[PDB]
Amino acid sequence: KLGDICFSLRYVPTAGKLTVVILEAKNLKKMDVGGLSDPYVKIHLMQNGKRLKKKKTTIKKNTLNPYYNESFSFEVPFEQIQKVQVVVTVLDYDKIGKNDAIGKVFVGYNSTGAELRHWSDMLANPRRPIAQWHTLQVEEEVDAMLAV
Repeated sequence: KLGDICFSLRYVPTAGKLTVVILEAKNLKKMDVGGLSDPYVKIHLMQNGKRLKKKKTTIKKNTLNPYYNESFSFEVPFEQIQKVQVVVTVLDYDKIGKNDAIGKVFVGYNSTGAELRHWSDMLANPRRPIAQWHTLQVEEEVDAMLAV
């Protein structure tokens, strides 16, 4: 049990605007010794194993249940939207040392389960924001699905 993340997706085909709003995470795994976590969220736009664009939220202090409500937009033309992935990672911030990922999920091309459902709902409903919860998964597994 790594925790859960809630985000919205919205796609506008004419403008080729993909919006991701990071809403909140809950039940996060504790990554600090004797503490909770200092979580933040990274969003990557990917295609064919390549990281195209990267965005990140602010960092929340001393919480396993952060609220963000931070919006991010990407330019993805309508002739490409079906071929990209959006990867959402929750990490624990440390002032010194590599920030450890808690877990991650991806939506879009090659996505599965509830992630595929969320993406399909976005595509089927132009201009409509659609919010959904997702269970975080270990990075080893998600990265293997996203690679080369």
